[PDB]
Amino acid sequence: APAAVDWRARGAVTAVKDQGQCGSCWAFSAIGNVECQWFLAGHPLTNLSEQMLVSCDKTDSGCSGGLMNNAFEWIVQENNGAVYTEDSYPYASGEGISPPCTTSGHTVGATITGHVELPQDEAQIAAWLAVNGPVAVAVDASSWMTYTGGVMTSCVSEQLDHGVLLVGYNDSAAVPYWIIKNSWTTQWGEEGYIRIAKGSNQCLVKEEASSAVVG
Ligand SMILES: *[C@H](CC(=O)N1C(=O)C=C(OC)[C@@H]1Cc1ccc(-c2ccccc2)cc1)[C@H](CCc1ccccc1)NC(=O)[C@H](CC(C)C)NC(=O)[C@H](CC(C)C)NC(=O)[C@H](C(C)C)N(C)C
Repeated sequence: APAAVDWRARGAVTAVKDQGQCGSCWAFSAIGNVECQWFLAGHPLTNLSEQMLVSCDKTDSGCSGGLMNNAFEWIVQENNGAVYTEDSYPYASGEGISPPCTTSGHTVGATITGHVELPQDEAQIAAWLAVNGPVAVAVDASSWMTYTGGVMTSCVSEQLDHGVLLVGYNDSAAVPYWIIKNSWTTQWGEEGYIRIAKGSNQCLVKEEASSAVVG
């Protein structure tokens, strides 16, 4: 696989978002993956709805958390493969209450037929992403309140608890790194992003990586 990949540079990544006072990381990770996999299947880049998943997906638990894998399945199985647009189902859980599910008066912005779950291997994950696009991953983020920039290298880690999006990597660098999109606004980290060290399972980045498939 190439030396460096960065799907923002190829127009595949929408702007950084804000989950607010809601534990919906898993929804933003899932959606940001779709947003990008959609685009890379010949469609134009559209902002899609997290609020759809927080409110309507009952396999997960809205602002008290969930996993990306369940979010992909609910889209497919329960919601007929559809993902509404952010515009026709805007995000409304920033104050901390997820308001109730509404099943109509929206607009479908994208569609999926399923998802793959990548093996627990950084290099295979890297290889895949080089070709197929961004990858939703689980990580330990117990200690990211502190993160101001640079390439996180220490990240000792006891469990998975945050969802985010791999959008790239760079193996030339003295410290090789992943490029990860987060949903805590452009204030946090490097304009909303974080680099973590690639090749030592930093923050448990390999452990629960997956992605949607647009048919
Ligand atoms: C999103 C993650 C999140 O937003 N944050 C972090 O993980 C770290 C952050 O800031 C530094 C942000 C905000 C944050 C900060 C601090 C806490 C905290 C602090 C002290 C004690 C408790 C909590 C929480 C969040 C969400 C957060 C879910 C959440 C919301 C409120 C309270 C606790 C947890 N994370 C998830 O949705 C994850 C994402 C997966 C991809 C790993 N999912 C989970 O955490 C599981 C969701 C299930 C399906 C409910 N959790 C579990 O499985 C656990 C384990 C121990 C079995 N269950 C609930 C017991």
